[PDB]
Amino acid sequence: DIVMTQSPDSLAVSLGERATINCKSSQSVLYSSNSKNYLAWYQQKPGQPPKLLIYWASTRESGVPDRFSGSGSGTDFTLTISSLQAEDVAVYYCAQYYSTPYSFGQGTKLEIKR
Amino acid sequence: DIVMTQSPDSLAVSLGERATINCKSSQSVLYSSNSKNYLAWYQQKPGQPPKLLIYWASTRESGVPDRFSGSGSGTDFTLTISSLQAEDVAVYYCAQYYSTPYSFGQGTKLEIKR
Ligand SMILES: [Zn+2]
Ligand SMILES: [Zn+2]
Repeated sequence: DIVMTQSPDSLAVSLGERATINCKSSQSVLYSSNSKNYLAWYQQKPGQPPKLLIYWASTRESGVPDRFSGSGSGTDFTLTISSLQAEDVAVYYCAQYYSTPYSFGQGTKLEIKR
Repeated sequence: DIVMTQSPDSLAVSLGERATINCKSSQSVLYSSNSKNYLAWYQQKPGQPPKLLIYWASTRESGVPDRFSGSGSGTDFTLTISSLQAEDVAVYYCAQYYSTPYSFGQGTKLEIKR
């Protein structure tokens, strides 16, 4: 399976600050036939299942705020939250749906200082 | 990682018929401390990313119709669609979020005869 490695494991920050998290895939998820990145980000709030946040590396899922921005390509991706809000506190996972079994990184937990 | 094995690989059916698909995990996803099954089902329509359908083995995600029913426990789960509708045609994946890396089965493609 393709291995997804994220960093940092956990990120502490205060409300309103910018947050950036990285993700690297053991092999490229950029398909040479259509130039699309089969890379998604899922948001997992405490005690909840992972919910789709972003896909195609940079496309936002219905209902996701503009403050969330996915970028990167090939094997290196990044999720950026320009100004972290209270409702954004959760563990974020990058995942590849390039080839089965689709796989997840081990996540980055975003907390608010304390 | 926990291995998720689904069956059948593909299921053909006509509009309105009942559809049942199975999923087995290589190890139990029933947590003995709270008796919850960290098992979810994701729906992947053609050309789209996997979207949350059911979690906690039987709880429906916001917006999911009553015709979808998740059941099972431990290592054996089942997704049942009482009367398949046109919009339900897609590949369904079971996934465990019991322990990282969260993993997906290789899916079951539901098609409408032809
Ligand atoms: Zn592997
Ligand atoms: Zn394994």
